[PDB]
Amino acid sequence: ENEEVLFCEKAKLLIFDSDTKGYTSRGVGELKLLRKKDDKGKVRVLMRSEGMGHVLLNTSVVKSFKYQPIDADNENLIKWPIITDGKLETFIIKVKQKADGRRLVGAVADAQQAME
Repeated sequence: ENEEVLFCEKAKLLIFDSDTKGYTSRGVGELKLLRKKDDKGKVRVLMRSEGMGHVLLNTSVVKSFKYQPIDADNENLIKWPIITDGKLETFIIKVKQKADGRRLVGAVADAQQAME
């Protein structure tokens, strides 16, 4: 494969449930930030579930988007803006530790700067 791993950690994906009126876990798995070794403008996240082993998330990092924590009390919960068709949604990526969340945010921001 033609991709380097910029970040790799256990994560949970949460997505807003219009019925529940709140965020619900869509699965737990290994989250990787991946960049094409040949093209620094090609950056994506790929998250594969534990157990079932299916793709929970496969989406490009968007230069125009901020990938930032929920707030200062929730550094381990990263807002992940995404266009799911028609509309801007915010998914949440939850990692176990605050430090992991800062790592994720740092690595996405660093990746975005190199995309320019």
